[PDB]
This record gives sequence, structure tokens and C-alpha cells, in this order.
Amino acid sequence: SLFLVGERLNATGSKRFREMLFARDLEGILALAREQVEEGAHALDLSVAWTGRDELEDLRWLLPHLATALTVPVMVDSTSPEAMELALKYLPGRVLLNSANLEDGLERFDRVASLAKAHGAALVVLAIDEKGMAKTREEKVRVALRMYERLTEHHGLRPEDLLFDLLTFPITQGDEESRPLAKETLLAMEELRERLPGVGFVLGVSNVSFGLKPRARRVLNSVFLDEARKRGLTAAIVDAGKILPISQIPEEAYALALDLIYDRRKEGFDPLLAFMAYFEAH
Ligand SMILES: CN1c2c(nc(N)[nH]c2=O)NC[C@@H]1CNc1ccc(C(=O)N[C@@H](CCC(=O)O)C(=O)O)cc1
Ligand SMILES: [Cl-]
Ligand code: NA
Ligand code: NA
Ligand code: NA
Repeated sequence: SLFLVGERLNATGSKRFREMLFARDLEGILALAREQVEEGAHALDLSVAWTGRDELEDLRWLLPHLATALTVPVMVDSTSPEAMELALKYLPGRVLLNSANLEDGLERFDRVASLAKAHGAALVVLAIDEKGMAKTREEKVRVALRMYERLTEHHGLRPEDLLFDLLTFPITQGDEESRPLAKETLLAMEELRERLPGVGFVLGVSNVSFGLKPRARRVLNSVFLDEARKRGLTAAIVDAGKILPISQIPEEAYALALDLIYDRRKEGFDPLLAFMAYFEAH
């Protein structure tokens, strides 16, 4: 029952999408969208932002065609409020806004939230404020509660309209700061599920595994998605066709994945190395 959001219509995140976007290969882009929907996607993340390129021009071109060719809703992945308003114009009732945050302060947070409210769009909110990204359990809860209060009391948004993104960081560099980061998000999600009944939770699941070989990313992403579902995850941004059921993951790979996610270091044992070692050997 997870709302799966296809991740691959993303210029920075997909070479295939980027090349087609740049060449205005509309039918290639629609073919990529349909593949994702057939592989399980109930919605599609759309991030066309690319440095030194015009986001609004790309969106003005693509969005009208997405409105007629797709049935599934679009999650508009942008930090530009004008980009969000284009999507809201061309896809009325078929938009999730990704995202609002508090890094720019309250007025900017309020401007994005007002769009969600005025247009009846679902709203993603990141655990990010004026001091930056929430990496610990404690920071995530603090930022989330501040946002929830504003979203409900001031904008009159319903818990059910909200998707809290408590942030997915790679646990693959192996430095002391990044090792616990997936565990910290999982724990914050369980706590906020109790504190904020009725709110959705979303994660960019693929970020947890950056740097590893593709077969290893597939396993780690799937295990992390599964763990998150148990903590209360309601939606996920994923490569729709590369989510394995837990039962298809070999027992040793599964156990090493959980060790890596929960940072189960001991004397002789580095889970990062052991997880990487498994995929060379098998
Ligand atoms: C940070 N992400 C994220 C978000 N939005 C929210 N709300 N939360 C998030 O965590 N939007 C973008 C990204 C999620 N999307 C993606 C998309 C692709 C890849 C990715 O790993 N791409 C591969 C593909 C390479 C290719 O085929 O070109 C890569 O290695 O970059 C990761 C995350
Ligand atoms: Cl502003
Ligand atoms: Na992007
Ligand atoms: Na402020
Ligand atoms: Na402002």
C-alpha cells in the first residue's frame, strides 16, 4: 500500500531522460513515463532543473503533453515557485508539490504552502530550516513539529495533505557522521508517526546507496524501503522497476544490508565493507 513515485524523469538523476529532454524527444520521454507506470509507479517525480538551462522553458514545453498522455499525477520537483505554478496550471488536480522547507525562512515556506492549499495539491516538506539539514533524530523532530504547527494552524492544511521527508543520506562514504544517518531517519519517523497521527511520510529511497555498484544499490534501497514502511512510510520516490521483494534477496545480503542501515559495527566487522564484499563474491 505504499504510494510509489517514479524517480527517473529527472535531468540530474537520469542520463536517459536528460538526453531526450535536451533533444525535445517527446515520444521518448512519454515512453519512459509509461514504463515507470507499468513497473508500479502511481505518480511521477518531474525534476528538469539543470544549471545554465531554463527550467520554465522545459516545463512549458513538457507539461501540456504530460497532461494529455498520462493519467497518473505528477510530483513537481523544483525549488522555483514559478515552476510549481506552471505545473499547477497545466495539471489541475494531478499535482504533488516537492517541496517546501524553512531554509529561506517563513515567507518562502508560506508561499509554497499557500500554493498547496489554494490548489488542493499534496505538499512534501523537507526537514530543513535556517540552520540546515536535520541529520539526527532530535533535529528531525524539532524541524517537523515547527512545520506541522505552521501548516495546520496558519494554512489550514489537513494532516492527510502532508508528506514529511525526514531526508535520506548516503551511508556509503563510511565517515563517522554519515554511518548512522539512515537509522536516525527511521527512528525519527517512528516517533513522528505517534506524535503526528494522519501525516504522510515520503523518502527519496535511492539516495541511501549512492557510490555502490547497481546490484548492491538495488538490494540496499529495497531493504531500506521495507524498514521505512514499518516505521510508517506512506510514499516513496524509487526506481519503480528495481524494488525487490524482501523474499527475493539472498539471506546473507539481507542481513548485511540491515547491519549497514542500523550501523551494527563490532570489533572485526565493518558492515560497509562486508556489504561491498558480498557483491564482488556473488
Ligand atoms: C534527493 N532526491 C529526493 C527528491 N525529492 C525528495 N522529496 N526527497 C529526496 O530525497 N528528489 C530527487 C532525489 C530522488 N530522485 C533520485 C533520482 C535518481 C537517483 C539516482 O540514483 N540516479 C542514478 C541513475 C544514473 C543514470 O541512469 O543516469 C545515479 O547514479 O545518479 C537518485 C535519486
Ligand atoms: Cl519569496
Ligand atoms: Na534533479
Ligand atoms: Na524565521
Ligand atoms: Na520571501
